[PDB]
Amino acid sequence: MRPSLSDYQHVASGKVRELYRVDDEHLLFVATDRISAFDFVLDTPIPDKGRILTAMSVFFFGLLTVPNHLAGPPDDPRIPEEVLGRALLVRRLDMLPVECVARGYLTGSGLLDYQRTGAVCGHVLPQGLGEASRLDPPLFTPATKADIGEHDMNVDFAAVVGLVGAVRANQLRDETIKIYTRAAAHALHKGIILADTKFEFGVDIEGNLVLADEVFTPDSSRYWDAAHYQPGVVQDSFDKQFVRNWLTGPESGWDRASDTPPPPLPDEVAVATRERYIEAYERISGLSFSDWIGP
Ligand SMILES: CCOC(=O)Cn1cc(-c2ncnc(N)c2C#N)cn1
Repeated sequence: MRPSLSDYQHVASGKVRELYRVDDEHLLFVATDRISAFDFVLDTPIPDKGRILTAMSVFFFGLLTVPNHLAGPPDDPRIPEEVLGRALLVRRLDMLPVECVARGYLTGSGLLDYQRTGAVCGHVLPQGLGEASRLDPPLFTPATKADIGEHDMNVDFAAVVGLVGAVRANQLRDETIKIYTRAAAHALHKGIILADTKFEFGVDIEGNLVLADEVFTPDSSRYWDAAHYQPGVVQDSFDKQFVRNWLTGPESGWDRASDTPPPPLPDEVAVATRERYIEAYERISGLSFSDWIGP
């Protein structure tokens, strides 16, 4: 018999994920079906999104050879029935206060920083780059979390040194770029560009660096369709473009420049979005989502 979620102490909530204490050395890392668009958590959940993203993360943890925080299988008996398939048993780490971002392509705040200054996180880039330009080598573009309201703040390597130590900063940079490169090549071979990605790391009792949080989900990474990659214009979000298009289209009745909370999504947009997540997962993993565990 699996424990109830109510048997565990809630210790943290994010926009779409939750964290629970299991015991002194383990946590329960829970994905919900919530989806964020335009910095709003939307009213409408995407069915099975939590399970699909958990499956994705587990696949990539298995693909990478680096130590990670997984502490049991996806069907570990410590996982409650209610969150089966969308929750992982993980080792408690001392988390390092750095958002470890790799960018293989120039978009979002990386592009904006470049357009304003010619540089991103201390990297002075070639002239003539633009939206969705390929970066080679990939850039380490670290960030720090800001207040409840603001977006993460881009920082340079010196800031990372000041946060975690000189040798540790080098390690974060090198590991971030190495594992991004591996995952990006894998995905591209399957027809998906991972344009960028965000990692969090922690340290275990021995001082070892351990990859944590979630890895290479479409929430932590920009997924693009490689078959439609066209430098110079904004690439469609593989998973979220239907949501984006509807919210900013003629049917929603919502003005994005209002910063008022957006309206609920049509059921068929939510179902279509679920299908995009499943397609991304199956293409990348070579596995069938119908085989992924659930309640
Ligand atoms: C609610 C969603 O936000 C987070 O979970 C971010 N976060 C992660 C930790 C963490 N803390 C100790 N050990 C870990 N293995 C982890 C992980 N993953 C804390 N906040």
